[PDB]
Amino acid sequence: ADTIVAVELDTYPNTDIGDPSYPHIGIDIKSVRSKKTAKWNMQNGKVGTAHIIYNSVDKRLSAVVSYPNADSATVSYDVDLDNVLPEWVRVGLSASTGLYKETNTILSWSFTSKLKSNSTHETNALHFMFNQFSKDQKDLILQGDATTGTDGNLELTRVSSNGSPQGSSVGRALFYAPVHIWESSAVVASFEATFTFLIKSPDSHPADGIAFFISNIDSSIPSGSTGRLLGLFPDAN
Amino acid sequence: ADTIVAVELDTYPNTDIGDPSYPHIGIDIKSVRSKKTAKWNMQNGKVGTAHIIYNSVDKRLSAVVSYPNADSATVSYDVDLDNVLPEWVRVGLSASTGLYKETNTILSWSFTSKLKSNSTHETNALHFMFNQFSKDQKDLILQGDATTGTDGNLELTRVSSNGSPQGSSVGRALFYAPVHIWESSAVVASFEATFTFLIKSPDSHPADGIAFFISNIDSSIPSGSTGRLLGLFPDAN
Amino acid sequence: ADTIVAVELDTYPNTDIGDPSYPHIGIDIKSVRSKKTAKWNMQNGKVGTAHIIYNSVDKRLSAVVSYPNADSATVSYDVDLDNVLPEWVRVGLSASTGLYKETNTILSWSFTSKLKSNSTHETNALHFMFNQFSKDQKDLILQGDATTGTDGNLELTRVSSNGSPQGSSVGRALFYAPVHIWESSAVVASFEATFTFLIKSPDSHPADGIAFFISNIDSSIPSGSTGRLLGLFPDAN
Amino acid sequence: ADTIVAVELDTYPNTDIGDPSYPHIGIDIKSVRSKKTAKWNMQNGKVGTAHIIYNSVDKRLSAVVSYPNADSATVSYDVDLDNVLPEWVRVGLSASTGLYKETNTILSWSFTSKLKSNSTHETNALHFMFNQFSKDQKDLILQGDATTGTDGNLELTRVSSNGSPQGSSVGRALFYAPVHIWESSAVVASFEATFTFLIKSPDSHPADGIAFFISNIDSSIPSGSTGRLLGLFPDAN
Ligand SMILES: CCN(CC)c1ccc2c(c1)Oc1cc(N(CC)CC)ccc1C2c1ccccc1C(=O)OCCOCCOCCOCCn1cc(CO[C@H]2O[C@H](CO)[C@@H](O)[C@H](O)[C@@H]2O)nn1
Ligand SMILES: CCN(CC)c1ccc2c(c1)Oc1cc(N(CC)CC)ccc1C2c1ccccc1C(=O)OCCOCCOCCOCCn1cc(CO[C@H]2O[C@H](CO)[C@@H](O)[C@H](O)[C@@H]2O)nn1
Ligand SMILES: CCN(CC)c1ccc2c(c1)Oc1cc(N(CC)CC)ccc1C2c1ccccc1C(=O)OCCOCCOCCOCCn1cc(CO[C@H]2O[C@H](CO)[C@@H](O)[C@H](O)[C@@H]2O)nn1
Ligand SMILES: CCN(CC)c1ccc2c(c1)Oc1cc(N(CC)CC)ccc1C2c1ccccc1C(=O)OCCOCCOCCOCCn1cc(CO[C@H]2O[C@H](CO)[C@@H](O)[C@H](O)[C@@H]2O)nn1
Ligand SMILES: [Ca+2]
Ligand SMILES: [Ca+2]
Ligand SMILES: [Ca+2]
Ligand SMILES: [Ca+2]
Ligand SMILES: [Mn+2]
Ligand SMILES: [Mn+2]
Ligand SMILES: [Mn+2]
Ligand SMILES: [Mn+2]
Repeated sequence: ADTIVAVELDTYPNTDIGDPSYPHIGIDIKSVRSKKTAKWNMQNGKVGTAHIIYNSVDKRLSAVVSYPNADSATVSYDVDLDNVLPEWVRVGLSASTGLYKETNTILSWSFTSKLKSNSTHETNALHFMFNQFSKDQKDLILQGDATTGTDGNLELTRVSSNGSPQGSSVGRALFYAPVHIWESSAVVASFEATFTFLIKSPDSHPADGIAFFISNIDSSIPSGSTGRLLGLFPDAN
Repeated sequence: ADTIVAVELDTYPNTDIGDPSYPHIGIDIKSVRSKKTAKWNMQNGKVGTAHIIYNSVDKRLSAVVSYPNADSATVSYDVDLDNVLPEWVRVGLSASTGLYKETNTILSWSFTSKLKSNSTHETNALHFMFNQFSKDQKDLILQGDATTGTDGNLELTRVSSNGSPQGSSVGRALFYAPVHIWESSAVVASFEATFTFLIKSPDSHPADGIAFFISNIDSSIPSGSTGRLLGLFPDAN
Repeated sequence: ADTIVAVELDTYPNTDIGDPSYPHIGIDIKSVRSKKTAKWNMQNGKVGTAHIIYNSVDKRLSAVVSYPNADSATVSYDVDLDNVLPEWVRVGLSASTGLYKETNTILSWSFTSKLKSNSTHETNALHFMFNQFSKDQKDLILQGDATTGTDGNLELTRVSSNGSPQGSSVGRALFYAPVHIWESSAVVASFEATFTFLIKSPDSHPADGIAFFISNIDSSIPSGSTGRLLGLFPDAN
Repeated sequence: ADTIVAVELDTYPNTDIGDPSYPHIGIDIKSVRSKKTAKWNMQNGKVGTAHIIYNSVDKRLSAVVSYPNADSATVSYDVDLDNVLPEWVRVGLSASTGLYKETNTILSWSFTSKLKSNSTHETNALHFMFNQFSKDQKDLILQGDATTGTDGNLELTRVSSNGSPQGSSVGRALFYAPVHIWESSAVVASFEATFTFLIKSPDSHPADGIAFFISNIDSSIPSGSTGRLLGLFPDAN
């Protein structure tokens, strides 16, 4: 099974797996049961932004979700990445729907990672930025239902021709190249990621959420990981 | 008087102002008496690197100092920059010597700052990088004894023609343009800074240290701020 | 006198001083009389983009101006910068109106310069990016009529309360820090600039245009440079 | 067959297939027979730098190779990339030896590509930077003899235990992710690459050279491309 570190934008409260009773942002380290969460005032059908930061100086993973002219939602947690992830990973975005549903559209996505070795400026870096997705996006690995459309967006879960979202859907997009996220001779290892997202639901109740995740390089969608498992976890433990 | 947030590389223990009894790295918020410190195994005449990071998600200022093939020194502290600094600042490097002395040579210096407003990618950024300093470095404001040499380095305190450092010296270099470090409509405000430094002492005992600081835009060297005040503070309170 | 290198987006044909008979983009080297122009299909009231690039490998200054879903306008010219400019300069945007008028609204401005010396990676760099402008934009030097308004835009030339543009106006905006654009010991020197702009006019003929420029650091608006001289030049020579 | 665009650092004169009579740098478009060359004063056993740049504004591919404190070698050529390459490519470095030999050691490699679509800032980008290479460099595709060693370097061609270079060797290294180098809807498409290199030879005549190249994504070393074909081309046409 895979090793997952994720930040979750969770739109549907599953309280029997420890979700608080409201939509929330959370930090997940090898379990869907978040290590920390914060209340998130999710807004149905408005474009929002998420920003995930990590530095190995403070060993703290932090995230903010906001919408224009709204208060932000923020969460942070101690994370020693050398203790949780292999040296090489892939990075991605995942989303699901279950019995309830929502569009999980990504409008842009950026990532940067930097690894300063032993030496005085001996830095390796990777940066990518998608402000538009093409129909053939060859630097994305799409898993499950995820697709990139002729409209320039990344739809992580299934949406019908009339634009309405489907239940029981799960899909992911991982940057194509593996990422060196830590190295034992690194003075500073750190990364950041941002994406813009549009979650819309005809339901009164949207489900299930979108997550930015970092995984083993060979990570695939766990069987039956629709609904509350967000495409990331094989079970609710 | 000025408002100062600094990270100090303190080579000389002044225990009557709360220095621990060894060279140390520290975080200074409006006082020379560090809010936090860590033991620093300073190495006389070897090139070292310092890395300072801040993000407004976790509101944590962190720093690492290291030398190649040595263990690092690290410190972190809660810092709400909107509560400590004006919206606009200058950024700089400062150093001093007192009754004891040392070269305070800077071999390179980089900074980046980013301010994401209200909106989805509404980001302002500034980046500079000096990997060599010229004799006329017009984007640096030099204060006190600091100079840039024909050898490509920034000498913050006074060094004689034979290369030996002088006592009772204080000098600073601030990037020329003011920096927008926070804004009340910012989702994410953050910055990073790195410099490489060479501190050499013929003494058995080096003094006094080098600091990366952020100040009010009109900051100048406080009178008599040689020795333990590191060019940053008008008194020891 | 000032020393000016500039890319002009010239909306008004001044045929008596060398302008082709149509709106055009031009590369201007120490004279309002463009070294090279291309036909520019300027679009009243639509946001356009301009992109200016230079590298010392080819020593070719090029520019492209475009609108979504229209054909681009492009111009290129030999220029040895060590030949025309001082080593240190400022960069800026300029605009004017005269008898005829237009808004000269700047919605974003990015610039990046790099200067690689003698050595194998010994590169200095400056980058700044404005995706919104505040009311007190301290890292800009505003000259003449230029203001940064409540809407988050930079208005280079005077705009009335009702957003309508005014005649005989001239304004510039310069980045605060000087920029090191060449050095005799650089293996590669190079820069790019980008800005988005909104030129709108109640008139039949808009005037007079917008330019990105590079100048001696102490450059000011020459006297009598409203209208056809675009805030850049003292006369039409 | 592969489709190759490449800048060659050609240390060995193969005059019977079009080489000038001296070591040279060259711009190669779908043939080992360079479209444009310049005289290259290659220096045995000294670290050099190469810098390759392209922009779709001028559609000029240029390159400069230099050593500290020597004159630079420079070459430039018209190239419409939508004309020669597929929309998606890989990038890489290639090198070979034949009867004559040299180390083809890479100490650092940086690359940045940007593709600005239709819209006012709708830019996709990729950047990667290697200032050291590890033993398992997972984001490189190594082909032929190429290895990443214990010294932190990439050895493109076979080097013995005692650091001495071997004959009839060929190796390449490609960045793992495909790169989107052009798109019919881009206002500006552009890239730069830089690498530092150490070519050393016990021989009187070093051979055969190093190249930075761009290829179809499924490019492999053509058969029989050791020596004068630089690991890039199946024949000398
Ligand atoms: C298709 C028509 N729809 C859509 C209109 C449908 C059908 C059935 C239910 C529905 C909706 O909603 C609820 C809601 C609750 N709540 C609590 C009072 C409110 C938060 C409780 C039960 C249901 C049922 C239901 C009733 C009776 C028997 C079984 C189920 C059932 O959901 O079994 C389905 C899965 O079971 C495995 C999890 O086991 C522990 C869950 O603890 C139970 C609490 N619960 C279930 C759910 C909904 O879960 C599904 O939908 C979620 C939203 O997409 C996913 O997160 C989740 O993985 C699953 O797909 N939420 N809380
Ligand atoms: C020029 C020849 N030199 C260099 C060889 C010289 C001359 C005098 C001293 C010297 C050195 O060293 C010490 C060391 C100590 N230590 C503790 C047992 C060891 C850590 C105590 C006294 C001295 C004196 C000294 C003895 C008698 C009377 C006065 C002073 C005196 O330093 O007055 C000078 C300043 O006073 C104001 C601060 O007031 C509270 C300090 O608490 C006292 C503890 N102290 C002083 C010092 C040194 O401070 C100077 O040098 C530092 C290093 O550059 C600076 O950080 C500092 O601001 C000051 O310039 N370090 N700890
Ligand atoms: C396009 C319609 N035309 C052509 C029929 C036009 C428009 C205005 C005047 C014109 C002609 O003629 C004169 C002549 C005089 N004379 C003296 C008694 C006799 C020489 C005085 C004023 C005008 C105006 C005018 C009146 C009121 C207020 C201001 C202006 C004005 O600024 O004129 C321009 C400057 O004059 C000096 C020489 O005069 C002819 C120059 O070139 C002749 C053609 N011309 C003038 C203009 C507008 O130029 C202004 O606005 C341009 C667009 O904003 C700017 O590029 C330019 O720098 C200037 O601000 N454009 N083409
Ligand atoms: C520079 C001193 N010269 C000129 C006096 C030289 C050097 C070697 C041979 C030469 C001549 O001639 C022959 C001739 C034959 N023939 C068949 C019985 C008769 C045609 C066989 C082998 C050689 C070698 C040689 C012997 C042992 C092992 C390998 C080689 C070798 O690879 O030759 C090269 C390929 O042959 C095919 C045609 O033959 C002449 C081609 O062009 C003639 C001039 N030439 C050859 C070479 C070295 O070329 C190799 O090394 C270069 C540098 O590494 C590579 O660029 C090239 O791809 C090849 O790997 N350079 N110029
Ligand atoms: Ca949930
Ligand atoms: Ca001290
Ligand atoms: Ca004109
Ligand atoms: Ca050759
Ligand atoms: Mn949750
Ligand atoms: Mn201290
Ligand atoms: Mn003109
Ligand atoms: Mn050749």
